Formats: sequence, C-alpha cells, structure tokens
Amino acid sequence: HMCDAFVGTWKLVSSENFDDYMKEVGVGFATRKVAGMAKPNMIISVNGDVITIKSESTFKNTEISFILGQEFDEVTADDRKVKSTITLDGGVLVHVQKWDGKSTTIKRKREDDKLVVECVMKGVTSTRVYERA
Ligand SMILES: O=C(O)c1[nH]c2cc(Cl)c(Cl)cc2c1-c1ccccc1Cl
Repeated sequence: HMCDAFVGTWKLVSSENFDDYMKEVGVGFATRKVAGMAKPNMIISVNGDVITIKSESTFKNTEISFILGQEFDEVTADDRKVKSTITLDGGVLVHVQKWDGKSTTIKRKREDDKLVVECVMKGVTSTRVYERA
C-alpha cells in the first residue's frame, strides 16, 4: 500500500524551468527543444514490491521498474546511462541518478489532486505538474 496515492495515469499539465534543468544536465539543443514540447503521460503501478513508472510521449517512451532502496541501471530519455536509486522519504518518492560524477534528484509528491515532480540539478530546479488522466 506503499505508493497507493501515486498509482494511476497522470498527464503533464504544466512545466516550469525545464529547459534550464535540461541545460544543467547537459542536454543538447535539439533534444531540449523536442523534449520540452512533450506532454507525457506518467503511468505508475505497483505489483508486490516492484514499482513501475512509464513515461509515454511523442518524443520518447521510457519505463523503469524498481524496488525501493535498490539501485538499478536506467537509460534516460536524453540517453544518459545512469545508476538510479528510488526511495520513499516522508511520503515523497525520491529518485537520485548518478552518472559521470554528477547527480540529479527527482522528487514526486502527491499534492491535492496533482502529482508534482521537482527535478534538481545543482542550483536549478524544475517543477512539472501532472493531473489524473
Ligand atoms: O518523464 C521523464 O521522466 C523525463 N525525464 C527527463 C529528463 C530529461 Cl534531462 C529529459 Cl531531456 C527528458 C525527460 C523526460 C521526458 C520528457 C518528455 C517526454 C518524455 C520524457 Cl521520458
């Protein structure tokens, strides 16, 4: 019952400072443009201890399956090969990605009827808001 309030299909409704976040991460111009246009659906499901997060869009489709606290490999939408760990901290899903001596953290929180996603790279934070589809 760990992630019950996250489970479902969520559609992106707003984004703020994603371009800057992507620049900070090292994403090149053309990928920033196309990725920034996308309005992904985020599909979250749980089966036993395994959480699956799918992102489906016109740009890319991604899928991760993981157990909380257990590191895994992920290829991101912008093609970084990262080592990821996702944990729950006070009801927030905290996703850290490590690659090339760098790190980024992505936090997913339920707030009212939205799922709010904060992505931080160094001093740059982006906020993406999703609503139920
Ligand atoms: O959804 C996400 O988890 C997500 N995380 C990102 C990190 C970076 Cl740096 C960039 Cl370029 C893009 C993404 C995406 C994304 C953005 C648009 C469509 C599909 C997807 Cl998957």
